[PDB]
Amino acid sequence: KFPRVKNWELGSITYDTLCAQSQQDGPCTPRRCLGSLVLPRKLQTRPSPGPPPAEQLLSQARDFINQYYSSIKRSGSQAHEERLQEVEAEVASTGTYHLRESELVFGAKQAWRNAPRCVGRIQWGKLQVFDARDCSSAQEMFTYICNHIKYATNRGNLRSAITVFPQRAPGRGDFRIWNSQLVRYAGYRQQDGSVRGDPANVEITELCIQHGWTPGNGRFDVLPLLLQAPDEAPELFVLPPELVLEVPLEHPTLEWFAALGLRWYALPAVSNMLLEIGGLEFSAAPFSGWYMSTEIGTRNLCDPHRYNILEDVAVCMDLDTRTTSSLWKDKAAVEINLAVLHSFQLAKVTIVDHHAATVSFMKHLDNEQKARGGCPADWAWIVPPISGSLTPVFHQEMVNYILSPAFRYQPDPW
Amino acid sequence: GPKFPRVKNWELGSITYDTLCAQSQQDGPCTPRRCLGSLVLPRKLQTRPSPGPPPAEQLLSQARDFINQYYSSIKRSGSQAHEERLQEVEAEVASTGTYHLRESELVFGAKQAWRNAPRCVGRIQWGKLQVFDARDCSSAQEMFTYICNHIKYATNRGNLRSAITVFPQRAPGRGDFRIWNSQLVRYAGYRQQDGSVRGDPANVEITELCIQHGWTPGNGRFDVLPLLLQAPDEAPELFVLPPELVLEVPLEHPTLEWFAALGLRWYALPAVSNMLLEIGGLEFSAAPFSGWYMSTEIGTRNLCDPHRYNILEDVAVCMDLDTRTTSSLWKDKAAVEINLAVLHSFQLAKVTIVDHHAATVSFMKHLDNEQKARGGCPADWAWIVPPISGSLTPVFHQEMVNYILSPAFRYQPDPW
Ligand code: HEM
Ligand code: HEM
Ligand SMILES: C[C@H](O)[C@H](O)[C@H]1CNc2nc(N)[nH]c(=O)c2N1
Ligand SMILES: C[C@H](O)[C@H](O)[C@H]1CNc2nc(N)[nH]c(=O)c2N1
Ligand SMILES: N=C(NCCC[C@H](N)C(=O)O)N[N+](=O)[O-]
Ligand SMILES: N=C(NCCC[C@H](N)C(=O)O)N[N+](=O)[O-]
Ligand SMILES: [Zn+2]
Repeated sequence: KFPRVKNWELGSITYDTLCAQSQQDGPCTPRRCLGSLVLPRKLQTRPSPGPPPAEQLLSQARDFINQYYSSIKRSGSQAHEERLQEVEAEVASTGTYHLRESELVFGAKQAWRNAPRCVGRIQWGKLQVFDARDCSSAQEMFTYICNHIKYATNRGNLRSAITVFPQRAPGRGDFRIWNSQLVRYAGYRQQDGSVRGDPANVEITELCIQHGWTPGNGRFDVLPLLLQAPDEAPELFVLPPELVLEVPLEHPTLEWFAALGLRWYALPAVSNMLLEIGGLEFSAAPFSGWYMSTEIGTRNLCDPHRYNILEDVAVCMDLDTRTTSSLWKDKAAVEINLAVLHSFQLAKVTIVDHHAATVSFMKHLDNEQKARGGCPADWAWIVPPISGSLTPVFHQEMVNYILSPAFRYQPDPW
Repeated sequence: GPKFPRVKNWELGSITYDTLCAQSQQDGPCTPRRCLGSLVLPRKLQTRPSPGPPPAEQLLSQARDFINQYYSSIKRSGSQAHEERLQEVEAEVASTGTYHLRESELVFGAKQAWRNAPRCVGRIQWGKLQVFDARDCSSAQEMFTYICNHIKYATNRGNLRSAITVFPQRAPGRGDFRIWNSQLVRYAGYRQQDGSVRGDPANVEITELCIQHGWTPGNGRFDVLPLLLQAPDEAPELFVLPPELVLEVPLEHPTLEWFAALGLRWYALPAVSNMLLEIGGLEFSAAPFSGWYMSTEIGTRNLCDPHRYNILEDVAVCMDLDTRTTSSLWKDKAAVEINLAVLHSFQLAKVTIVDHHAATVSFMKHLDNEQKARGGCPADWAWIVPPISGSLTPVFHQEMVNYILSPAFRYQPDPW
């Protein structure tokens, strides 16, 4: 029942008892493991055909509230009971309820803390929670989003933050941010079928053009936002260039790298995920912290289905691109990651390398082992895309399981 | 649509459905509640020493299943021969309590087992395996002769050939044939006074177990351990490998002259010798196998793991890198060069080796082949993706479904 978890570098061992609190099922079954799959369809968050059994929501809600009060140690107090009564009251009459700002702040933090795929969870306690449930239009989301970006960026000294927009309402549309991240480079499919820019953003780039945006023709054209208000066609808003901080990329000892004119934005801000707290679902809650160098240098720039600049660089490095055994890929990958780290540090913008980052995650596991008796972690996502066993987490066994509050994936609006 | 795991490759955007997992008749460690897919040894395949023969009934189902597998592999499923072999196996379990495999059935099962290994990335070669039957073997001395012939044939003076040597299956009331060593060729780990370890820290226990058994220990970092071979109900005996049989490769770098000076070296033949080979229910406690190395096994795990040779620092210093700050990627840089050194050295020494790129590319080919032949392929992602340049290989972008198929290679408790 309670997993025996071992680290193979320190022979240490623990017993994950935190998974007992998991009330949602993953994709694995005793017959076959599907832990390496990216998406579900089973862990997904289907829209609202109607009101969910008052008993269900009520239960998720009762549990969350209990969490919040244990949180502030006032468990069993009067306020705790009066708060439960409240929630049961609202639900019984309207089929739903709402959260107090202090609970939202607690929930958002627990959601990050429970994020099995996040390696930066050691920062979970420090989170700036902008409340935007007081939003009635897309015009407004744009402003809120602009405030978040402005604050989170802080001229390079990045600060973690999340902005929570109106929870989903049964029998009503959903506030939604169509973009996958608040900031992403457009992908233009040029005749040859090939792509100019970011292949990952071909679709969202299309949709934008389809709603009026007049595209550009560059490799790094910052995409406009397509904010959607309940049951209304999305609206298009361009992001103020002064607002979008970017880091030109150059290399420490290789003068030519800069020539490549590669660049990347400073704010990683996933914006299409769903935040679920006490049964409530927040369809639009963008969050941001700061990049870990490999996300840009390894996946974004070297993925074959991304900017795939791996060969262009090896050529310049005068490498033997003829055979695999020359390790021209491994050699060029490390320089590109070095270049990202170097450039961000030079532009005085927050960034964390994969070594330092996984070290902090180890500490986090420790801190969490003591605090809750375990930590849900997705091994395949926690181990960096390069130098895996070269980091401490590669050698750490992990247990994956779903806990709430939680960030979950959700279907595309279109 | 389909009632089977939907699998996607995010690089090419292609989709496949795995129907082969429905053929697994043995649960793993996961549950809808939590996934334990990153655990190295969850108690599942594990075969705690059963006092006697499997439950008369249970052993029948397993056995009847393997036979079905054999006849279908030869396209004679449902034939007179197939049905008779079935009647035969049953009768033998009904009278003796166990049963034996015809030669061709053993070769078949062995290959299946490899073919089914979820953690092996070189399975594209599963059909090409030399199976030395050695079920006649009756002594620890005899065990030593077979093993030597294996290394002789498998090493083949540089041009390695995949092979496996199968010894007598577990018998009721009779001890097992066990090879105490983890691999046929291993370097000694000497426990020091100051607490450290000279050689390979992994092999410390087996090194101390050979000494207890009269081995006269040396004192270098790369000392080839002796073999602790054990026959049924006897205590193990010791045997030393003739240096001429154990091919070894000195490591040097293609452009860094000093690397050669480090005096680093590795043996060419990898041979897991402690795994259990299970076929049709029959358990072969000793059945060493070998193929050939993949660059990263040596250049990343053995040489750079903190709990192994841990040479990352020494090499980084020699390259004049900033080891006092992770953001310099001094670890990534040195690792790349150490791996390039293992590759270079083997090539230079006409010894078979495969790098992680070619290896994983060929595995993708293997997945496509199996998709067509069996409707899928059991794979352990954490083990398939190389320890360096992970997302730079095609396997990183390929989702995988892990499950247990038999024949199989299962981990087993140390004999001691
Ligand atoms: C403090 C800086 C942070 C760092 C360094 C960090 C780093 C990471 C990295 C490396 C990933 C994998 C991303 C990928 O490969 O696509 C990840 C995933 C994730 N992080 Fe964090 N994170 C940070 C802050 C945050 C914050 C502020 C939140 C929310 C409050 C958050 C929520 C998540 C979630 C939900 C995922 C998975 C998203 C997905 O499945 O696409 N992270 N994080
Ligand atoms: C000829 C080329 C071969 C290559 C390049 C190859 C490579 C590999 C690699 C990289 C691993 C993981 C090593 C580790 O992480 O410690 C592995 C594991 C394994 N291979 Fe292969 N393999 C080959 C041949 C064989 C043969 C001939 C057999 C058996 C007949 C086999 C059976 C297995 C099994 C059982 C495992 C898992 C062992 C464990 O759990 O530690 N392999 N192979
Ligand atoms: C197929 C496989 O699950 C997929 O490529 C995963 C692997 N590990 C990952 N790890 C992180 N951090 N991010 C990812 O997107 C992935 N992709
Ligand atoms: C803890 C974790 O499961 C462990 O370090 C695994 C990860 N992937 C691996 N992959 C291979 N090929 N070999 C290994 O020994 C491991 N070790
Ligand atoms: N670091 C974070 N990353 C979110 C995903 C970003 C994506 N890998 C990419 O654009 O490369 N989260 N965060 O810090 O909030
Ligand atoms: N390549 C193989 N490796 C088996 C494990 C070897 C181990 N990692 C090591 O010695 O580094 N098997 N094989 O090819 O038969
Ligand atoms: Zn699993």
